Amino acid sequence: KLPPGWEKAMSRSSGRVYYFNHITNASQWERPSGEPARVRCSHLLVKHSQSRRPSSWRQEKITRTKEEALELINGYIQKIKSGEEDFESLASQFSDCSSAKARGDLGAFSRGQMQKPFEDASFALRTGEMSGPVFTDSGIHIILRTE
Ligand SMILES: *CCC(=O)c1cccs1
Repeated sequence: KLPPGWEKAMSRSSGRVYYFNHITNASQWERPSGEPARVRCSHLLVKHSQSRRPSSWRQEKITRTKEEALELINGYIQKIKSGEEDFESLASQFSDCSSAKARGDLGAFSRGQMQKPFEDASFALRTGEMSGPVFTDSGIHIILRTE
């Protein structure tokens, strides 16, 4: 019954069922709804000391740990989900990628162009949906499918 990658799960704190996508790392209380040759996505990348290139326009030498990058990703996701902050706003200010200057937009792409975990999460998102933390050799991403 569930669309690609989704599974039912049990919430530790409340006991209420929720849904988790192991391809995108998304999670939500609501039952999910539901492939194209191309999708369009934006992202916010947080790099760490084990990133393929630990440098960015924000910081010449990125020194934070993988665990610290994941905490930062978690906090941005919280603020996007509560509406305190827009995704485009946080990507512009804090993404460790040159795509930050374009509010995180990467344009359209097909399968066979992106790093595999990014590509998989991108094509498993529905239009308008956001990923959880997505791990690649560049760092940790939040992905927003826009088309
Ligand atoms: C900053 C460059 C980067 O990590 C990516 C480019 C396209 C998808 S990830």
